[PDB]
Amino acid sequence: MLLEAIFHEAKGSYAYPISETQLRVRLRAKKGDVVRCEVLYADRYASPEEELAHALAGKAGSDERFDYFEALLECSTKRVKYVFLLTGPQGEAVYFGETGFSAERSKAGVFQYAYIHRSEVFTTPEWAKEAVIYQIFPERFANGDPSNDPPGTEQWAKDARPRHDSFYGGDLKGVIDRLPYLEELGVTALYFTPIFASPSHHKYDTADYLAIDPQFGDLPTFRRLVDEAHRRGIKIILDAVFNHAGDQFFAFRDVLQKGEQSRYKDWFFIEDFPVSKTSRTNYETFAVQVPAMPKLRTENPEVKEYLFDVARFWMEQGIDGWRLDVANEVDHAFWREFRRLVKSLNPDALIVGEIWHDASGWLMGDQFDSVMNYLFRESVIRFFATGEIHAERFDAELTRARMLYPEQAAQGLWNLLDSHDTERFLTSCGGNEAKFRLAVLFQMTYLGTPLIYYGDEIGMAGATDPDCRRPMIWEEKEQNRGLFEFYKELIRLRHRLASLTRGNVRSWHADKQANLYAFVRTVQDQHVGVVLNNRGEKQTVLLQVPESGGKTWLDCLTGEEVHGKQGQLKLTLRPYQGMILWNGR
Amino acid sequence: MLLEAIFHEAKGSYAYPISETQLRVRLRAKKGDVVRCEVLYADRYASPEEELAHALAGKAGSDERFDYFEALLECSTKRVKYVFLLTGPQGEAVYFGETGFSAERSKAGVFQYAYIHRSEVFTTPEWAKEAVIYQIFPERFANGDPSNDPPGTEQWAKDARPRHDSFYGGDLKGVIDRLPYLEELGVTALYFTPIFASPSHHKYDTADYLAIDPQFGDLPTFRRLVDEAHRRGIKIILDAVFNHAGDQFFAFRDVLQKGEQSRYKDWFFIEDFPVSKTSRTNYETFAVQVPAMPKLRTENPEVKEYLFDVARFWMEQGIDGWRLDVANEVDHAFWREFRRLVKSLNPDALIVGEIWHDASGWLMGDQFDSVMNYLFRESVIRFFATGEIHAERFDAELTRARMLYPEQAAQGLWNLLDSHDTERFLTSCGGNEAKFRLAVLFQMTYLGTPLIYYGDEIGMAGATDPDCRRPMIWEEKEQNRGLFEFYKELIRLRHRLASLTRGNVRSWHADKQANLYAFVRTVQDQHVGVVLNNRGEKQTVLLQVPESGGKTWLDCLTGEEVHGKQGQLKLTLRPYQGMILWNGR
Ligand SMILES: [Ca+2]
Ligand SMILES: [Ca+2]
Repeated sequence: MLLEAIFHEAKGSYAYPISETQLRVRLRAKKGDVVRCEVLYADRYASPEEELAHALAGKAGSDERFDYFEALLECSTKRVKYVFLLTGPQGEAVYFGETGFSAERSKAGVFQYAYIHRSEVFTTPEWAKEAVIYQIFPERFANGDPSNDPPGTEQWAKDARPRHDSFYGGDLKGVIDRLPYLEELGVTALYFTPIFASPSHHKYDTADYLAIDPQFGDLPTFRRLVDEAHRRGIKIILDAVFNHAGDQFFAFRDVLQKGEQSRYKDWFFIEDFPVSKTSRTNYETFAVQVPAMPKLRTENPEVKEYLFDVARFWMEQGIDGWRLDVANEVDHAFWREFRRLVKSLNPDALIVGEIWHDASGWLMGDQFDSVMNYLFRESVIRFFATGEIHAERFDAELTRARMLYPEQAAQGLWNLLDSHDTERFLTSCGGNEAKFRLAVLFQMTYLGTPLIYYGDEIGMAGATDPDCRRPMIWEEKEQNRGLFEFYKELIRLRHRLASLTRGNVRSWHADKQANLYAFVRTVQDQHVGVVLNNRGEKQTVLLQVPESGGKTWLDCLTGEEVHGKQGQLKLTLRPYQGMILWNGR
Repeated sequence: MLLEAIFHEAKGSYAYPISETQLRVRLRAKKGDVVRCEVLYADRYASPEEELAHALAGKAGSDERFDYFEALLECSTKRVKYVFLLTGPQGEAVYFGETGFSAERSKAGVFQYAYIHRSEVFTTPEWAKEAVIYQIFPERFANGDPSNDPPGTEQWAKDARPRHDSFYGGDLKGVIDRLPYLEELGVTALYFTPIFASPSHHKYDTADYLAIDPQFGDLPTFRRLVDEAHRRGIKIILDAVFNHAGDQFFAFRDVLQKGEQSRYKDWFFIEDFPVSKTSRTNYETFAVQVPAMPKLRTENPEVKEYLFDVARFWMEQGIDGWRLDVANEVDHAFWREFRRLVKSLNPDALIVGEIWHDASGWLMGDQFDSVMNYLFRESVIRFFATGEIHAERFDAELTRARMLYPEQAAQGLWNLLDSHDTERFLTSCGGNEAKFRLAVLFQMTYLGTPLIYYGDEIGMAGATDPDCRRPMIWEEKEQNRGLFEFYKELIRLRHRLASLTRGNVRSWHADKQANLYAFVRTVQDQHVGVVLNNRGEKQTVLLQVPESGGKTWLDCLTGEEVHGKQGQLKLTLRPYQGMILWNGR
């Protein structure tokens, strides 16, 4: 085999504990290069004469270029040393250890996970493990209070086409009045973009972190929303913009007024006084030259303490978690301490980050619980919407992403289809509902947390921002209730099948020609197979099904009963039809 | 080329800052697959059409199977996105980015280092970058006070052969009395194995963390050692055993007495009660069933606070650093907070760990400054002492180890030849002094911090523990002063040749037949080439020396001047001779 292509490291995403006495280990090798991967291990202080325990590393998956092997090590001493025994297609074997590769075990050396501390076991909120989150863009969801509308608010109608500076009056009172709707839909949590006091239309340039923006509501109303959502089994997640503040932030205005005499000049990154200009600025800001968004020096103990107080304040209001904005630009220590604070106040508070690149540095268990799965969105867009990639590529992309982080993170990644910053998925699908539905079916049965962008469930459409921010369609006759019932049904299924929320994922079938992809979700003895016919043609396929997993399945969407003959399952799917096969266990 | 063997990650040892505006990036590829590696980068918010910056990545080295390329990205904005352009032997142009490999730059995507915070720039003590440490085993270095000698103390003679339970009377006063000797040698720091109060001979089972063991001295004496050492330019490093305490430790004694009602039960890992008995252990200990060494629950904030107080106490006594014992079995948060405490009290205090496996998880810059370089010892033992490996293999092992961690850690790793737990290095060489000297010449000119085991500088020999712990030889007649002068000379050169303490390392020549290895240490315009003729034969070697780095060199050990002709340097080395060639810059 090709030894230079084989990889493992005793940490990060390749070695991490799932409990105090169990260590998961993963290894990658060029696809097809390794046929068998076994792990020989023992306590780090074990005598050189004792027998080593054995652990077979099953092939957890494979992407465009690699095969991924995964094993679980039982380490009652919480300390383990181990070496891999690798076998190729032609029977050639080799030991792989920290020292390197060798036909002799001793010369391969041994990898070591020094000690498994209970406090370092990646732990996430149980409720987030089976949640369906709904993204609320406040200004455009529901206008429950006309008296707080910004001046110049435009009419709330389906034919409305939003302009960058448009206003429709969406607010918290509206969300409250519409909680019955969200409850009927079945969402378990609401995620809000920024809602704190700000002079702009977007609110990403915070003026007051301790107040709800007047156009959206106030503290008493927010408290009411939290309470009303909670009794309906709906949690509240707020967006925290801690990387930078608005130029109206008390600390910044003070600096603008006193210059180098400000007690807060060091809460920011200023090059030289006086501090200001139009399109030009002597201080660091979000992105490039954004005057209204001065970057905060979170490394400053005072800044950090202040933001922590902000976090305490909202959590005292009863919120259930945070979505962090531009989190990759605030330091790690802040995030490690943020987590300690947050979890001490509420062990079930969720911490989600938004990083548009490999987020492994924030997903080891000491910082965020998860991040936005932009990779999922990209794979779903190109597979279901644009048709730029086929089923096998879709499979590879999905798998590569899956292997990026420890299972505790991957399990809670927010899998979005779109956002207030993208065109709506329906529009990406060129208005084709059959394509849109297949994507939703996949979204609701795949590994991760489904995130619904407001209005998508009733068939809203729209080009990218600001056209994706049209006012929510509330007139029942103008909503797509067929789609709505589809989401509701899929959501009910996700909650009834433990596999869909807490199961692992394995590719079941991938055909680039028929463009059919199938995968299986598994937990204990339960298996739920999902078959996706992503083609505008009726197609027949033969899936492999060794009798050990069962020989009878029920399509949870139609009630049809299918049977495997001699370890094979023949299926005929209608155009863009998706089946959710439950093995009855 | 083998794409599955190419590696990089935007963190850890492959992407890290050396300053607030400079990011070092490294890439690994199968040896020979890549002949040219360039990096195209820009600010993360740069417009798609803006011109990308260029940085050529020079080949930093090669080990058994891979080439390692390194580049320095200039990032004024402290935010950077980048993609590699790899050129193969046949001129194939391959782009490599977060997305993957592609012939098109856009499809390869881009790696991203979101933000460079000054607090995350790995920083180590300046004095430690050019230090020469001396390991003192207190019981055997010098007996300055017989009144504290334990009963049964044996004769202090060169012909003494220690037994497991022998006693010779070494103490702190002794060290003070011998400071003139240590100052002459030129050592800048003293590292002590455990010296706190303990009932055993070894003292790894701590009875009182706040007291010097009576047989070694008292607090007033320790203070005198700190002050006297300091005025001699010698710092003091203590061994901290925070993973476990002794069964005589007050908290544990209390647990053994009050059991379930003990205020300190959660300070340890207790299975059941009664707390203990002879030959039976119901509590976790260091290693396996070591009743005298109960593991401390450093995750317990009370234990943490107590150990931190211990650290505060000794630092108040003016010590300059800590060598951690069994550090990999104490949690990371404890080490991160420990570093924060230590550096806040004394930014120049050093923190060294002892981990017998990849220690990258502790060498990112937020925990330890360095660790013991056991890989260095293994390589020099096989290359210089036993002859198990040749020059090219030696080159490989060195290079591989060098690429394990960020440069700030590699630069300060403790390069030891032996220890109180191993046979003496001279003995490893079978008493061959010529071999011993070449290894020391190497130790004193290589990347890292030279650690001298007490007595090696005057020719002491010995089998492994306890024979390596013989009474220091203080009779000038019995000391190998020739060797002593050799050590003094090398330490002197190390101090005046900046490239030897702060320069990078680059293999210059490696030949498995002649068993000759040469490397170059570089800092700015200064180059110091070390040529090691590790063979019992006078040999001639032709080294490549492109005129850009100089045409004339001075061998700092002989005063011999050598000249290059047409980009080549002809050298003739005697058996086991080493040359230290300074380019006069
Ligand atoms: Ca309103
Ligand atoms: Ca004594």
